[PDB]
Amino acid sequence: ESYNPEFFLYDIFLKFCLKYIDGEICHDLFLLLGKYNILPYDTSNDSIYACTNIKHLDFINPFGVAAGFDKNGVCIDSILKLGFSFIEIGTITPRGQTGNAKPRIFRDVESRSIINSCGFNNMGCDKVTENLILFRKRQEEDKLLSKHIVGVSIGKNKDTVNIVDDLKYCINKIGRYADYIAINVSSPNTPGLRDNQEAGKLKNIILSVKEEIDNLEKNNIMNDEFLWFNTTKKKPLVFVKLAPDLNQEQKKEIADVLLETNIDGMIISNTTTQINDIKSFENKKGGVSGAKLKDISTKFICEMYNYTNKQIPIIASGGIFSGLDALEKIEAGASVCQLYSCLVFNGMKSAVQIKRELNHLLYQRGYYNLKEAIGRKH
Ligand SMILES: Cc1cc2nc3c(=O)[nH]c(=O)nc-3n(C[C@H](O)[C@H](O)[C@H](O)COP(=O)(O)O)c2cc1C
Ligand SMILES: Cc1c(C2(c3ccc(C(F)(F)F)nc3)CC2)c[nH]c1C(=O)N[C@H](C)c1nc[nH]n1
Ligand SMILES: O=C(O)c1cc(=O)[nH]c(=O)[nH]1
Ligand SMILES: [Mg+2]
Repeated sequence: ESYNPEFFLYDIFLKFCLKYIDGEICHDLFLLLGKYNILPYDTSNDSIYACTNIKHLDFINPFGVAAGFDKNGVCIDSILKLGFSFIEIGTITPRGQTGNAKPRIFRDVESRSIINSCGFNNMGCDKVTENLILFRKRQEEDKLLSKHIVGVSIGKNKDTVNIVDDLKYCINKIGRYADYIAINVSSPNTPGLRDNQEAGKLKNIILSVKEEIDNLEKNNIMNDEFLWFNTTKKKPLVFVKLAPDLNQEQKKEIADVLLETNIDGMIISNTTTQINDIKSFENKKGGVSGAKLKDISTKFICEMYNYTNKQIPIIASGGIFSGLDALEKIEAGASVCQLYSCLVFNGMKSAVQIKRELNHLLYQRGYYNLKEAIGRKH
């Protein structure tokens, strides 16, 4: 009973938390339950007809946890065991950062929306790398986790002048333990970060990251210890996470760069600064997540799927709460889905519930498997 993510008490506690308890306190308590391995867990074998892949990344189901949920990689095992196929830890920076001043996170239950001005609070690449190493050693001994995927989102310290120096630092420390690297050029809460989405700068960033990963492989290929201590046993793939607050010319220029640099995937999208209809967020700063971002980010998937001529796989992030939401992202062009706000508002049952809803929908719509639906809207 207690172990079951749908155990009736979780929804009762969650409704109480969302009404009376500060958002960051709720999150810290979630993390503490995860640290002491007392979160519920999903005991289901996932349907093989809902598996999916990006390149050699073989996802056991299409639902992962988005970056920012476990910034320091302290809760990996327990979050995955809720029923998710992967998690993106981070965003990490070379040096630790406490972030912007609190309160900096606010929820609106009515609209299932969040606004945050966190500012890349994390313990720093060195410490997070130790946390990921601990997970990778537990995984090596637990066959229950051997196929789960862990990506690492990397960014810059607030005061760093050249973003690439920070990106290279992170690759050389944590890259060997990552199944993929996500380049974060889209947070709205680090001044100047989003300027790096300009095509010229983005191109140099992508080529520099790819070159640093390639040098990691070259210089350690005949080491006694195998270099890739991750799930794939291969060098990490490289993804870029994009902001939805771009004009059509910027989107097109970005897509051209993604085609020329052979990026492995794009994460569409980060939070938006263009929603101001949420009364309770008036005179609050930061990016908005959740239901009000669904349509914006789904339209953005369709745009980039077409601008890249379907050659760049897509990871969907933005207002996914239901199996219908997930199928809309997939038919729009996405190969896999990331959740954040769904976890906040639906709680422990999030993965069990959305996986069941998507499966039934694949049945109803007549698909043989999930891959058949990718980009079918087009
Ligand atoms: C409190 C909070 C912190 C986040 N931190 C990060 C982060 O560090 N890196 C990142 O790439 N995205 C971060 N995000 C964005 C999420 O990963 C996700 O893209 C966004 O919330 C949209 O998905 P959703 O509508 O399902 O919440 C954060 C979001 C929230 C709400
Ligand atoms: C509500 C919630 C949760 C859940 C939770 C938390 C606590 C408990 C309980 F055991 F205490 F009852 N149950 C569920 C749904 C699983 C995790 N995080 C949050 C949350 O608000 N996070 C905000 C947006 C945040 N703050 C920093 N980064 N993000
Ligand atoms: O740490 C943050 O403030 C943050 C980063 C990010 O990429 N997205 C976001 O909404 N917040
Ligand atoms: Mg460090």
